[PDB]
Formats: sequence, structure tokens, C-alpha cells
Amino acid sequence: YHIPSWDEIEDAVFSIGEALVKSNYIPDVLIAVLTGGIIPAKLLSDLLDLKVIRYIDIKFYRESKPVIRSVYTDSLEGKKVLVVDDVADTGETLEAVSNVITMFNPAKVMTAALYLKPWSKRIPDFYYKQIDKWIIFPWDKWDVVRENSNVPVDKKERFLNLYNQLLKIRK
Amino acid sequence: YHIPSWDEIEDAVFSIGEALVKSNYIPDVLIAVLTGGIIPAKLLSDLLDLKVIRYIDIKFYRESKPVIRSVYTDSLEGKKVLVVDDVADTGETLEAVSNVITMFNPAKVMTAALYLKPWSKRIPDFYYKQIDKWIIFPWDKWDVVRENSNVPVDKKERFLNLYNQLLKIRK
Amino acid sequence: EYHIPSWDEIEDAVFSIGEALVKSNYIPDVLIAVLTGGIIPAKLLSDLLDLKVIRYIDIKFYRSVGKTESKPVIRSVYTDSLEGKKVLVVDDVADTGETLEAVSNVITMFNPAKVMTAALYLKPWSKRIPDFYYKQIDKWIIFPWDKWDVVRENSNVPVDKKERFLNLYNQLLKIR
Amino acid sequence: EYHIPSWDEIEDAVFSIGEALVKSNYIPDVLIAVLTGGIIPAKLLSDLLDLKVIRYIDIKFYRSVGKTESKPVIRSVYTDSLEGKKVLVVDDVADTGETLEAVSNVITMFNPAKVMTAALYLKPWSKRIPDFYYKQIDKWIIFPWDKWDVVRENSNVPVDKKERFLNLYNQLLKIR
Ligand SMILES: O=P(O)(O)OC[C@H]1O[C@H](OP(=O)(O)OP(=O)(O)O)[C@H](O)[C@@H]1O
Ligand SMILES: O=P(O)(O)OC[C@H]1O[C@H](OP(=O)(O)OP(=O)(O)O)[C@H](O)[C@@H]1O
Ligand SMILES: O=P(O)(O)OC[C@H]1O[C@H](OP(=O)(O)OP(=O)(O)O)[C@H](O)[C@@H]1O
Ligand SMILES: O=P(O)(O)OC[C@H]1O[C@H](OP(=O)(O)OP(=O)(O)O)[C@H](O)[C@@H]1O
Ligand SMILES: [Mg+2]
Ligand SMILES: [Mg+2]
Ligand SMILES: [Mg+2]
Ligand SMILES: [Mg+2]
Repeated sequence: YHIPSWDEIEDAVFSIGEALVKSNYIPDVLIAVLTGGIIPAKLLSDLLDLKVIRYIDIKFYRESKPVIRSVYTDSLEGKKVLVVDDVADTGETLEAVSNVITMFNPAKVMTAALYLKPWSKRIPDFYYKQIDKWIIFPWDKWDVVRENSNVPVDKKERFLNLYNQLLKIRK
Repeated sequence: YHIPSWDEIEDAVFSIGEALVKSNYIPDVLIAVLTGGIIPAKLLSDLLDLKVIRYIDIKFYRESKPVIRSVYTDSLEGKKVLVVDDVADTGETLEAVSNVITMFNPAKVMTAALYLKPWSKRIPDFYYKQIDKWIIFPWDKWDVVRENSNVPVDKKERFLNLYNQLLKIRK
Repeated sequence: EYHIPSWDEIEDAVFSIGEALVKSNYIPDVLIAVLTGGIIPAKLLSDLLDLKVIRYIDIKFYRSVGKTESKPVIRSVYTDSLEGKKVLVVDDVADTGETLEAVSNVITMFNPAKVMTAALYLKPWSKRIPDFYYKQIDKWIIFPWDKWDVVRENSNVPVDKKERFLNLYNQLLKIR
Repeated sequence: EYHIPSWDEIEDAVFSIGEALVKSNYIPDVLIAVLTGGIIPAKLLSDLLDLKVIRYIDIKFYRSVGKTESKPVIRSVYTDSLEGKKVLVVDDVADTGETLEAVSNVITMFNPAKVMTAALYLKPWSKRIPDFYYKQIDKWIIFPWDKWDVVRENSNVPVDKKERFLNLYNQLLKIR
């Protein structure tokens, strides 16, 4: 397991920001990959003062492919676009998103993820660290605990406490 | 020139409807290709009692490719989809739309257009008549008149009358 | 009884709206098509006045078997920022005016420069006259784009191409 | 002065909201994230309570140089039908409450089964208490997700990693 603190997450986000500036790529539009790239997109936005954020509803059931459910954006024609996600695992998600954004004829599509898995089909133009361990983000920790309560995350006892009551009241 | 009356347009729409029913394809979702496939989608909808219509904002500047500006839809997963447009010229537009809908993982994507140009790259699964003449639809007649007032359409004099005043008041 | 405007009348309706818009010097930056009856009106007006920017709102007034509501229900809003823009809301008929009002309120929250409404037809009991309209009518209107919906719920209305429709409708009812 | 909640406090805030939601037996069908400050709150609550359906509204209260408005402005609404659903509106702070109210009104027009509001923090002068909240505060709140926006407009606020930010910000100001 790799279980980044928010402090690490912040450093991941600073790194991306530093790389984007160093390489001269200041996006006009951030495309958040819902829902995991939600927090990364908002943090990068605030860091680099990027005021335009759009969103794509896509999920990779683990279905054989990622499935787009909704694309929340206005015209992207002639704009500098950065696709933001939290991790590139197989890389299917970043590929599918990049393929569909391109159809909006932007000036440029680049990709950022916080973390990379070694076996990714697609390597983000910008990332923080490549990890061969199982990553547990602060925003999917409970989904991971619901699938294995033996995962060593903090505040689990407060969570198990609430989840128990939750399980009772909606069956 | 081919300048279909609404009566012809209605027959074009009945034909598509007849073909869809005869072939057993009753869509769950109509995707209107904005803005030319707008009236065709609404007429087919009413004809076949299809209550679910979604929309895609795409235009082919005549830019080298059609450009998607917006996709107005919720999940299409496992649904029977019909893409509706008014004409397939080069076929670029129907291809681009069909490519992006597929990413929503529907059950099936089929295409309908009212009219086909002989040189289309993509042939709609359903169409009314193939025309090698320049088609002037009832809903783009004035765009055509603004580009050549010598086109033999009806009510042109009423239109030239209004267009003249229009040209004055917004420069 | 019923009003059944020809396509020729709808063109005249659209023309009249365009003529009134130019006469009032209100040329919209953005057309807001009220889905789905406002679809054809909005497209034709777009072509008439060379208005290239059309946006859409999915709103429905449920008045039928089982599913029935007292007010229109918005189901989706299809638009980018309307901020500082002259907006014209386009629909086919204002009946009670509940739909135009609902759409006007929701569009106002986008802070446009101005919101105006246009509907082709109007009923005497509409709770507000649209800023632009072709004809006030007191019959129930069957449009070219909802005729088969009316025939389905009322087989004996006098419409063109009925037998042709009935045959298609027959084959639709059986494929169940 | 300023309130600057740690990430640890935001987790506790989210937890408190979740705990209150379960205690009230109000488990939302749909989360409505108020963009953009409500983004992180909505995602974390989604994970906490296993709520899989998140929708979004692009709304902004312009309170800055040149561009300034008296009320929030909606710029886009990102949702399918909310009809018959239990909806929870999630935001980071209710200040005047003008935003929560605007979002509540617009969501109501989708005819949900119910609309409830949650904001992590609350000011004593809010025109309405959200149905769910972590803490009433009277300082101006600097969140983890808008800290650099505050530093930019106010260089002398006491935030972590300031020098690192200033160096990046410096290189941003020059690439003009
Ligand atoms: O490279 P891949 O193999 O495609 O993996 C990457 C994607 O998988 C996860 O998303 P997910 O489909 O789980 O949805 P979520 O973001 O809502 O959690 C993750 O957030 C990435 O978006
Ligand atoms: O097969 P193609 O060569 O791509 O031509 C087909 C498309 O071209 C037209 O759309 P257009 O781009 O003009 O936009 P519009 O529908 O708004 O008129 C037409 O309505 C079709 O959608
Ligand atoms: O003035 P009102 O009393 O509100 O009625 C007018 C509305 O009713 C119809 O819409 P409908 O809700 O039936 O949906 P539709 O446009 O898809 O036919 C019509 O298109 C108007 O929008
Ligand atoms: O109660 P109010 O007086 O209406 O203020 C509260 C709102 O202000 C902030 O949003 P903002 O409009 O600044 O946009 P943002 O979420 O993108 O930061 C904040 O996120 C709340 O949404
Ligand atoms: Mg994801
Ligand atoms: Mg077209
Ligand atoms: Mg209507
Ligand atoms: Mg906000």
C-alpha cells in the first residue's frame, strides 16, 4: 500500500504546478476527470490561478472499457487544455478522455495525474511519483475500507462506527 | 437545386419511420445533430412516439474537420440509439457523432439522415432520397439566400424585406 | 375546436416574430429553445435572423395518465454562461404561461443583459403575454410537430396522412 | 481574524456532516456539489457515505476588482433529471447564504423529492442556517483549496509552503 497524506498530495500538486510552469504550459481550461481527478483539479486550479474548470463523467468498472456518461463543457476550440486525474492505472481512462477532448478541436491537450502505475498504457505528460504499490487516496479510503477493512488507514474506527449505523438504516 | 417542400420533408420522415419499424429498430434515445437535425429529430420523435431526445453541438465549417462544441446527454449505456441528421454530405459529421456516442457504451448506434449526397464517406443506416443536387432545406433557406439571393425559393421577397431592415439596425 | 396550423402558417408565425423583433430593435445574442415544442420555432427563427447561438432547456408540463404535476418540471438545462447577453426565450404555445415563467426565472439567474419571450401562439388565459407572439387563439392547438401525439390520444382528429400513420402506429403497437 | 482549517479539520467537518445525515436518516440519492468550493466537500462525503451519484452547478458570487455583482450568478447547470429524488446540496461555506438559496431555488424547479443543504462552515449573519453544518464561525475562512487565492490577494496571511508558492507565483507573473 501507498497511502499519501494530504501533505503529500499537496506536494504532488505543487510538483505538477512547478513542472507546468517550468515547461511553459499554462492551460486555459482544466478538464477534471470525475470523480477522482476532482480534488487534484481544484488544487491545481487554486495553485496556478486557473479559473476555468470543466468536467467529464467517465468510469472504468472494475466493464471492459471506460464508459463516458457525461461531458460537462462548452467549446474548447483553440484553447490550451489540461486533463487532470488522480492516477493513471492501465491508462485507459486518460486515453479515452484525451480522445474525446481532441474532438472539440482544442489548441493542445496535455495530461496530468498525481500518480502513475508502472504498467500504464499512457504516460501522463505531468505526474508526481510512479508507484507500484496499491494507492489509497484520502478521497477513496472508505471505498477501499468497505472492500477490505484490514487496510491500515487512519480514523477507520470513526468510520466503521458510522458505516455500521449506515448499513442499518438503508437496506 | 433540390428544394423540398415541408410535405416532402414529412414524407422523408414517414419513410425513415417506416424503415425503422419494418427493420425492427425502435430507439430508446434520439440524438439530434444540432442544428440541422433538429427538425428531423422532432418529427421522427413525434411520429414514432420517442420521448427521449438528446443533442450534440457540432459544426463543420465550410475548418478541416467537424468540431464538437457541446454534447447534451446523460448516460447512454445499454440504450438503443439513433443519430438523426438532415443530410449526409461528405459524411464527416455522422462519423464524428457516431464515434463519440460509441464512447458512451450504448447497446447500438444507428444513423438516419433525410438526404444523402452521392459522395458521402458514410451511408446512413436510414435515409429517404439520395440527391446529387444542391439541397435547400426549409430551415436553411435564408442562410442560402444570404449567400446567393438568386436561389429560386418562395417568400424570398418577404425575407429580403426583413433582411434589409435587419442589416441596417445591426452593423 | 382545434387549431391546426399548416407549415405555411408556422413560417408566417416565425416571420411575424422576426418582423416584430427587428421592429423593436431586439436582436437576441442567444436563443433559448424551450424543448421540445419550441425546437422547430427556434431553429426557423435562427435561420430567418441569422442568429447563430442556440441553447436549450429540457422542461416538461406533465398533464397525462398517472404522471401529472401542477407546474412545469425542469429536467435539464443545456447552456453555457448567458452573462451580459440579450436572450430570447422561444416556445410554440403559451397556455397557462407557467412554462415561459419557469424558463424566464431560471434564465434570469444566469444574469443575462435581458430576457424576452416569444411564443407563436397564445391563449386568452395565459398568466402573462409573451413579449413577442404571432396569434392569440382559444382553441387547442395541434402543431405540425405534435400531430401524431394528438392522433394517438385522439384518433378522430382531422389530420393529413392519417391512414399512413395508423398503419405505422399499428405495427408499433404490435412489436411489444 | 482568519480561520485556516487543516485538512484534518475538513475530514472532521465531512465526518460530522455524514454523522448528522445518518442521525437524521437523510441519505441523499444525489449530491449537488456547488462549484467550485463545494467540490472537495462533495467528493469526500461521497466517499464517506458511499454516495455514487454526484451532480454539479457552476455558480459564482463575483466580489472583486471591476467584476462585482449583488447576487450569485449561475453560469452552468450540470445535471440530469432530479425528479423524485432526495437531493443534498453541498458547499464549503455559507456566508450571506445567497448561494445556497440560489442553488436551492434552481434545484427545486427540477421537482426533487426533497432538497437539503449542507455547508461545512457557517457565518452568524447567514440569511438561513443550512440543514447540515460542522461549525458556525465569524472569521473569514481560508480553506485548503483556496489558500493560494488568498495569498495572492493578501501576501501576508500565515500559510504553510508560502515561499514555495511565491517562487512559482513569481515565475507565473513573469510569463506574460
Ligand atoms: O488508467 P485507468 O486504468 O483507466 O485507471 C484510472 C481511473 O480509474 C479511476 O477512476 P474510476 O473509474 O475508478 O472512477 P472514479 O474516479 O469515480 O473513482 C481513477 O480515478 C482514474 O480515473
Ligand atoms: O456530412 P457532412 O459533410 O459533415 O455534412 C453534414 C452536416 O453539415 C451540416 O451541418 P453544419 O456543420 O452545416 O451545421 P448546422 O447543422 O448547424 O447547419 C448538416 O446539417 C450536417 O450536419
Ligand atoms: O403555458 P403552459 O401551460 O406552461 O404550456 C405550454 C407548454 O406546454 C408544451 O410543452 P410540454 O410541457 O407539453 O412539452 P413539449 O414541449 O415536449 O411538448 C408547450 O410546448 C409549451 O412548452
Ligand atoms: O453565502 P454566500 O455569501 O453566497 O457565499 C458563499 C459562497 O462563496 C464561495 O463561492 P464563490 O462564489 O466565491 O465561488 P467558488 O466556489 O468557485 O470559490 C463559496 O464557495 C460559497 O459558494
Ligand atoms: Mg477516475
Ligand atoms: Mg448539421
Ligand atoms: Mg413545450
Ligand atoms: Mg462557491
